[PDB]
Amino acid sequence: DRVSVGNLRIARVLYDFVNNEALPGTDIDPDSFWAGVDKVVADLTPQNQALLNARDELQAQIDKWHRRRVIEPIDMDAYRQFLTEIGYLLPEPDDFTITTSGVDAEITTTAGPQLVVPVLNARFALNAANARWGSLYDALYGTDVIPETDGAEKGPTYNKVRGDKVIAYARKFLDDSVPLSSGSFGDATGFTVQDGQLVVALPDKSTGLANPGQFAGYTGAAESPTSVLLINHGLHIEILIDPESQVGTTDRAGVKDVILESAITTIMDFEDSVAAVDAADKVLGYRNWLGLNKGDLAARVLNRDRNYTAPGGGQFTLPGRSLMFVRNVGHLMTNDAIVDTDGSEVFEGIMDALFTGLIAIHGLKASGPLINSRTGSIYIVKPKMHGPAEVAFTCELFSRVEDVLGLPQNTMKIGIMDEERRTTVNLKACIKAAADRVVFINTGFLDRTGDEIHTSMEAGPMVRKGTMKSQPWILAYEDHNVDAGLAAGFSGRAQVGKGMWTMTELMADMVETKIAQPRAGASTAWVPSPTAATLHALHYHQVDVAAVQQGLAGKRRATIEQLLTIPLAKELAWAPDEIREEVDNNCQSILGYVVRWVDQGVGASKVPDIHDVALMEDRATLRISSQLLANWLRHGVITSADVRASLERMAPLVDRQNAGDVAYRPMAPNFDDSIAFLAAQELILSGAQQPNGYTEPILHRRRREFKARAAE
Ligand SMILES: O=C(O)/C(O)=C/C(=O)c1cccc(O)c1Br
Ligand SMILES: [Mg+2]
Ligand SMILES: [Mg+2]
Ligand SMILES: [Mg+2]
Ligand SMILES: [Mg+2]
Repeated sequence: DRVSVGNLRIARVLYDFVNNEALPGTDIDPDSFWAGVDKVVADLTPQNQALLNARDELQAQIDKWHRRRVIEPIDMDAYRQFLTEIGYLLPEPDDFTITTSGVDAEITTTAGPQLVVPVLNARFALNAANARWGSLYDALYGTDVIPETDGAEKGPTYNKVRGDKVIAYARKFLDDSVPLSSGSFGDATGFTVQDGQLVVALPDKSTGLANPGQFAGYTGAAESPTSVLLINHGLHIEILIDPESQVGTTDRAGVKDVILESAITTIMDFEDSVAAVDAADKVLGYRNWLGLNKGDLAARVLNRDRNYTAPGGGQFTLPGRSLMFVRNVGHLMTNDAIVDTDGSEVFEGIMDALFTGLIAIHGLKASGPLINSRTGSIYIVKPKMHGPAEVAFTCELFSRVEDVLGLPQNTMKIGIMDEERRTTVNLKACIKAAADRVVFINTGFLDRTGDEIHTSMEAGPMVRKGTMKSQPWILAYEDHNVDAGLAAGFSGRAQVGKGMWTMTELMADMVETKIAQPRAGASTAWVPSPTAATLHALHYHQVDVAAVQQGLAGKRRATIEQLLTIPLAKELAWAPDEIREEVDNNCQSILGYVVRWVDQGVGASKVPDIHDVALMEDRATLRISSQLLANWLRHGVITSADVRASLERMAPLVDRQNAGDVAYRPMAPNFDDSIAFLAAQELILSGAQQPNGYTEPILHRRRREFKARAAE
């Protein structure tokens, strides 16, 4: 079952995959590759373990500090000086500008949605890569952005009252984004190109654009184009003109659809949205990443570039696919896909850098044309780092991998998640540690909330999970991230990103509220579906992010004291029914997510909460819920009987929600026989003892336990 290379014992399925699938076409010699793996693992594992031990030592000191605190209001001056003494809060370096070069325009310049998808799901990954262009009509008709009120309800058949509202919404979008010199797109009867500029026919007169430079191109004949291509805030809009179509036949100008450039970049996720606990799982993911980079992943295939005629009459093309990042796992976990001679598992983050890096070489070379970075970069998101020494380690790991792969130094770029408190409070130093590799920072606010709870676990009971979004610490955290990014010269060089919209069915709400993120100067933010990407694209047409960033330059809007404000609840805060609701809600969301993780290896699941809101769950939202209940149990807000009773009460409700689903095995009534139930319980009752409250140690162990049982 294993292959010996030096000190390593490689699972045969991984050895075969790399030799037969990943290496051919890279001109890397297999024996040299595997010797490189052995040397990188041997050389870098000590520092990897040392960093993990440092996390544990720091947390132990903070725990003890809070237990020895007498004064009720935390003396913030004493707290801050303590974090400085133990090396948690480090000195801020002098101002600098990042030097990362060779980065694609989608990252340096284009503000727009960033889509995250589990790499183990080939169909979702394909749809994500293809989500660079998406139908606004479909996004509006298929979601609640257009209310299902007055005869506008969806049904088995196309509803023209609803379709007309879709059309009107899109016409107002055009008026607001590419305004006519006079009149409205709602009254357009036709489009032509005359002397290289767009002419819109109105019933009374004709008109051009208020800014004719927004006219980017067209398809078909200039006198009766089959489509018109507009650009606004660097994002493209395509009006499809087809009077013979069913929609276009009813349209006053024969418009069939409005196509939005949507998911500019996509993150193919190996981390919190997938369940991969052994070599077999990792190979499934690596193979999908390989198919994406070679261009031949198919279930349904990857799109080619798009051909246009320039306003002046020449030819040009536009990228048809989303520019792909890969999210590697972070520094914590090992995986038995490789073990050493003594049987120790190899760090999974090290493996991901080698193998996803190797596979990404295919995306730098011809498919027809090369799939991904035309400028020669490989884009890796590195999650869950704690402070600048951990960022420096990632950079050293990437350097060593580049040597093994024979790639130019600094080929492998890094998207830094700002999703751990020791990174937040040292963010300037963290960016500087990666100043020649960094291509984004992003506030992973869900992980950051989990780390907020775990770090101050001993200080007292935290506010309810739903209250966290309005706490001083998180508002400071979001502003601080933008400030540090802009201060490091990110405008025009690297993305400043914000976090995930999880309410998959509440697209009217997303359109209403997620505009806050580009208004806050973020040049990208996360969505979980191609449809959400198309709708979030609307916000970048309304908000001039480049303008917003220029206005924000130089501002210092968060103090260290605000960043360090612990989200403690006030005494007497909750009635029994409020406590009960928090416990039930958290138990339901935990059980709903964990049961499909452990029994079916699904790392991202839509789970209705106690208010029947469909939430896209992954490990970070699980980290919050389990840590909050662990915190409430730790400080006596709830008893161990309360937790067990809530889990038992919500488990059959999860069983019912899954009912069919044929691979689903119920948790109730024999709770002590359900590995999934016991994993959910363990995440709560052992939550305080998990490193930084991470969920992977328990999830991976319980999933492997489930697989072992299904094997015998
Ligand atoms: O805020 C973080 O810590 C972060 O990393 C976000 C996620 O990973 C996430 C959360 C929910 C659904 C989903 O698809 C994803 Br990708
Ligand atoms: Mg302890
Ligand atoms: Mg995260
Ligand atoms: Mg509260
Ligand atoms: Mg504008």
